[PDB]
Amino acid sequence: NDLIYQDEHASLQPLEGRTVAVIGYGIQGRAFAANLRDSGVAVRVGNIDDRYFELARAEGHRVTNIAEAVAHADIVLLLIPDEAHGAVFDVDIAPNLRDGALLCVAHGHSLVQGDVRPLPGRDLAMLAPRMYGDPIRRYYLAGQGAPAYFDIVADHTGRARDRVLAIARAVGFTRAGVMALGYRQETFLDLFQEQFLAPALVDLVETGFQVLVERGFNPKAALLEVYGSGEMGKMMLDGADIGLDEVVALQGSPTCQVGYHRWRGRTLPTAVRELAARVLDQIEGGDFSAYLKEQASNDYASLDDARRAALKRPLNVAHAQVRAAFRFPTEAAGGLYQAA
Amino acid sequence: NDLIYQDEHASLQPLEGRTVAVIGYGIQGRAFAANLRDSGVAVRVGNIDDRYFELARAEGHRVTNIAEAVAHADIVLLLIPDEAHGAVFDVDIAPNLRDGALLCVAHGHSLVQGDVRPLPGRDLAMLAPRMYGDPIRRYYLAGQGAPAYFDIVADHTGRARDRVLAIARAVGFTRAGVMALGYRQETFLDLFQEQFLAPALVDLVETGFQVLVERGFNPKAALLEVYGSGEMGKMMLDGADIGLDEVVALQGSPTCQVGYHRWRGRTLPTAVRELAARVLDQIEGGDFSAYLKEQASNDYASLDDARRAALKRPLNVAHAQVRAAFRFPTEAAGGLYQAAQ
Ligand SMILES: NC(=O)c1ccc[n+]([C@@H]2O[C@H](COP(=O)([O-])OP(=O)(O)OC[C@H]3O[C@@H](n4cnc5c(N)ncnc54)[C@H](O)[C@@H]3O)[C@@H](O)[C@H]2O)c1
Ligand SMILES: NC(=O)c1ccc[n+]([C@@H]2O[C@H](COP(=O)([O-])OP(=O)(O)OC[C@H]3O[C@@H](n4cnc5c(N)ncnc54)[C@H](O)[C@@H]3O)[C@@H](O)[C@H]2O)c1
Ligand SMILES: CC(C)N(O)[C@@H](O)C(=O)O
Ligand SMILES: CC(C)N(O)[C@@H](O)C(=O)O
Ligand SMILES: [Mg+2]
Ligand SMILES: [Mg+2]
Ligand SMILES: [Mg+2]
Ligand SMILES: [Mg+2]
Repeated sequence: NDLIYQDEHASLQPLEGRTVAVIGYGIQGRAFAANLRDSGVAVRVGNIDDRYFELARAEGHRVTNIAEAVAHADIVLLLIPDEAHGAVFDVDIAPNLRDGALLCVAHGHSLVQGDVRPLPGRDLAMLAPRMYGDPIRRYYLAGQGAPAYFDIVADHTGRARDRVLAIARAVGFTRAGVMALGYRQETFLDLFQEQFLAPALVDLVETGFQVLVERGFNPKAALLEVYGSGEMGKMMLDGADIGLDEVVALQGSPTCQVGYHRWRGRTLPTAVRELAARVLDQIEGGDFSAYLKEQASNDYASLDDARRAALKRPLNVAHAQVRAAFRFPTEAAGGLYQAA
Repeated sequence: NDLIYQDEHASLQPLEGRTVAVIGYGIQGRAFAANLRDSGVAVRVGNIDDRYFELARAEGHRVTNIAEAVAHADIVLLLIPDEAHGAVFDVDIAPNLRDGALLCVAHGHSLVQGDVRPLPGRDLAMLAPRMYGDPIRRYYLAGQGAPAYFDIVADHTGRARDRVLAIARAVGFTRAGVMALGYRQETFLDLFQEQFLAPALVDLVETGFQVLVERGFNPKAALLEVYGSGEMGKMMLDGADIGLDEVVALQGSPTCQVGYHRWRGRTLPTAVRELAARVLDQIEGGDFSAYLKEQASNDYASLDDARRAALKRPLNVAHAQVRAAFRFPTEAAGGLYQAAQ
């Protein structure tokens, strides 16, 4: 039966007179640092010599190299890409982590691969948010939060749990709920969402677009209906709240509801369910782990090629034309990560 | 080449001294009425004797039966279920529509089936929002809007276009963009989104859940990842702005981006593409229209059974357990349709 912490199950008392080193200032790193600072937690950023170092400085943080940040920290949050954990842990973190210090990862992958390991007299934990940085930041400023999974991997102090949930409360995850889940299960779940579900959702959107265009439909209109209007995104996000079938029952015309229920449960052949199983096998069996280590060569050169190639896919060409001709409701993001 | 109207291409001048009758006060009707009123447009609500009649009165509208609303209107917006258009048009609208008055539908279906037809001396148009009511209302209050398609079917007055785009501006669609598209194409596009894409997206999420749970994954965790956390919804909504592949390039860890690009373009067998074509054939060929007419029997008895059955699917059982255990960042939808500006 599930262990789920909300605000009444956590306090910031464990962070009194303690310094948190946020290692990295990327998607997660920047949100953690901003939210920790605004919660009145003593925070510093450890970063290599790149644009993220300069960004952290521009946003008013105390920024040093990783080793110096760790040496002056009671809690260390390793929020850099997972493939870089091994080298940074061995060289920068392990030699500099004080007696009784807590190390946290936001993904179980480095723990699964043994790249991050328990150290004598130190604590090791996972606090893995179920959301990217901008929403974590916007939710936090609105007195809300995103969910997270946590796992106490090594508790040598006997205070690891209090300190992890104090970080979770400070960054706002306990406003949603922080559930106990093994780092191994989090890794496979998380990679499954990225490798099966996200690609398949976009593949299906893209399939809808290309079929409509092949059948002589206005390409701007095709793009808007399949996602460009924000309607399908809105359905899915409202669905997260009240249920996906429920959203259609609440917000769909009777015409829409009859159409939806005609094909609901009938659209996908068994081959999709089998592909999902295949993706899980690759994740659980080390095939993906090997693939990711290869792809991280030449600083993710192959990924840079894939990102640039995707921009010329018909869906993405059609998107650029639609977004040039239709204004989308956005929010000003200027100074979003500056002190509140 | 596409004809797209934004604020600078429309004005409220055509609505000066004119009354709009909003027929229905449902998902679309309530948002149209709220936004029109807030934009300074004289609005009447026409409705049968049901809860929507009472809600419209409670929210401070002038509410009568449909015939009386039409009789006292310059512009009539028929915002009731599409299968009800034919009878309401024949009995309530056609006999009571003033000379030079405009009738608007928000879906091309009744126009395709011949249930709504041009009337001598009157205008007929489609203004079809690409969004449901609550977002249309929320966007409006933020100085934003949702896109729409429009079509001028009949233009006796020679001012049908001016008046339709005036409505579109008052309800906020011109803040996004209002594109010219034929009612027939709008019908087929709209039904395709509802019958292929929406079912397929939820089937995909449900398959994700089923496979994780069947292999011993925590059901709450499985539910949260496939949509319950709001992450996939946020990805698709941010994707609407900057692009779906671009959201991953911007917001995904390198671990995430390498995983995504490994299977992107490779997840679906050819059978999914073929089913999309089949759904489009059923829509274009009259089969769905016949199915919808049959389904609208006993006031949508089958739909009521399907809605209640869907509550008992494992995904929806898991959803209720997750939502009791995790607090979701919602917006107080209470007060949404209260008078503004
Ligand atoms: N729901 C959407 O988001 C959406 C999107 C764009 C287009 N549309 C179109 O807008 C129109 C209205 O759809 P909706 O989703 O708002 O519907 P809805 O189910 O919310 O409509 C309910 C309203 O219709 C009235 N009504 C129901 N049956 C009636 C009957 N037999 N006679 C008279 N009035 C009756 C009710 O009294 C109530 O006012 C349709 O043409 C639909 O295709 C809907
Ligand atoms: N991105 C998300 O939304 C998300 C969600 C939950 C969990 N996570 C986890 O959070 C962690 C950070 O992911 P992210 O998406 O924020 O990453 P990111 O790509 O945004 O990380 C960029 C940051 O990492 C640093 N960095 C990059 N390569 C480095 C190297 N070789 N050595 C040292 N520092 C290096 C950069 O200087 C910068 O500060 C990962 O473990 C990831 O799995 C990410
Ligand atoms: C909410 C749906 C998907 N709308 O786009 C309308 O077309 C409808 O028929 O309900
Ligand atoms: C944004 C994604 C989908 N996150 O959920 C993270 O797990 C990641 O690895 O990026
Ligand atoms: Mg991840
Ligand atoms: Mg994730
Ligand atoms: Mg529709
Ligand atoms: Mg629609």
